[PDB]
Amino acid sequence: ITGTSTVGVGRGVLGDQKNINTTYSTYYYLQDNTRGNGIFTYDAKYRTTLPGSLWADADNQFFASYDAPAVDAHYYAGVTYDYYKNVHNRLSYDGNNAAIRSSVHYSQGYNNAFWNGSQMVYGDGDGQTFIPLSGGIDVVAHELTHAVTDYTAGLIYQNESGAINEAISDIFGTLVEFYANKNPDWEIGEDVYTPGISGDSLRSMSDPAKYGDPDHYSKRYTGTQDNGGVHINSGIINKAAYLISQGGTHYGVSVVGIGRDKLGKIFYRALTQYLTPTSNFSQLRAAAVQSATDLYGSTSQEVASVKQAFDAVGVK
Ligand SMILES: COC(=O)[C@@H](N)Cc1ccccc1
Ligand SMILES: [Ca+2]
Ligand SMILES: [Ca+2]
Ligand SMILES: [Ca+2]
Ligand SMILES: [Ca+2]
Ligand SMILES: [Zn+2]
Repeated sequence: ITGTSTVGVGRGVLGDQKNINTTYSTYYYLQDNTRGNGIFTYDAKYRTTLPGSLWADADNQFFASYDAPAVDAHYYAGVTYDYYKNVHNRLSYDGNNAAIRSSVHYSQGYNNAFWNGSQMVYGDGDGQTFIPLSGGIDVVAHELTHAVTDYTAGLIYQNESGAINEAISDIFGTLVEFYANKNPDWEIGEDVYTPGISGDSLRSMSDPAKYGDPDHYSKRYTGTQDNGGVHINSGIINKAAYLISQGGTHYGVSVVGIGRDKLGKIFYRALTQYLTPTSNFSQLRAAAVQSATDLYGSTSQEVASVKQAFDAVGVK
C-alpha cells in the first residue's frame, strides 16, 4: 500500500522482542519498504485462501500471541534478504528486488511451511509436533531459498534433482542462521520442532543419520514416497556441504574444511551458474568442482576439499 515507512516493535514466536519495518496509512501494515520492492506479510486467518489480507495493526505494537508468527515471518524474511544482498550481491529472489510476500496462520494445526511458486506460507503447527513455523530463521530462509532456486537452477522437485533442491534450501537456511548469529547450528527446524522435547530437530546436516536420513549414496532412498525422497536423500548433499565447511573423516575419507563463507560462495555459484532443472548428484559434484575452480583455482585446497567431501558421501 501507499504510506510512510515506520518502525514497529513486537514479540516473536519464541518470546523475543524485535523491531520491524512497517508502513503507516491509517493502519500500520507489515510492509517493509527498506528492502527491494518491499517485504509484505499477510494473515491467512486459519484458512487456505492465499495470500489473505495484508497484516494491519492499529498501534504499531505486535505483542499479542496472534501477532507472533507474523512478526517472525516478516523479520526473518528481512534477514534473509540482507544475507543474499550483503553476502552474494543478490537483490531478492529474482535478482531484481522482487517483492517478498509471506502468509501466516495458514490452515488449522498445519505442521508445515512452503513456497507455493509465488510466496511463502507458514502453518501454526499443532502445538505438539510444531509451534508456528516462521519461528525458525532456518525455516524462513529455507523457504525463501526455494524461490531463489526457482529463478536460477530450477531444480525439478523429484528424485535426485529434488533432493539437491532441498539440500540447497537447507544449506542456505543454515548459512542465514549463522549470518544472524543467534544460536546457530547445522540442524534444521530446532527452534520450532517439538516444544516438549529439548535438543532435537527435523533434520541434521552434520549427521543426517541421527534422524534416519542417508549420509552416503549407497544408502539413498529409491522408492516413490516424498517425491522420490527429496527430504530424505538431501542428507547426502547436506553431509557433503557440512564436510566442505567444517571438515571431518567420514566412511574413512578425510576432508579439510574451508569454512562457511567459502561453502556459501561455491554453492551459490553452482546454483546460479551451472546447475540445471535435471541436475543429478554427480552433476552437482561437477558443478561444485567447477565453481571452486572458478573462485579459487584448480590446484586450490578448496577444489581438493570439494572432491574429498563428495568422495566421502559416495558421489562420483
Ligand atoms: C480509502 O478508504 C478505504 O480504503 C476504506 N477501506 C477505509 C480504510 C482506509 C485505510 C485503511 C483501511 C481502511
Ligand atoms: Ca497492536
Ligand atoms: Ca539454531
Ligand atoms: Ca538450525
Ligand atoms: Ca524440540
Ligand atoms: Zn524445502
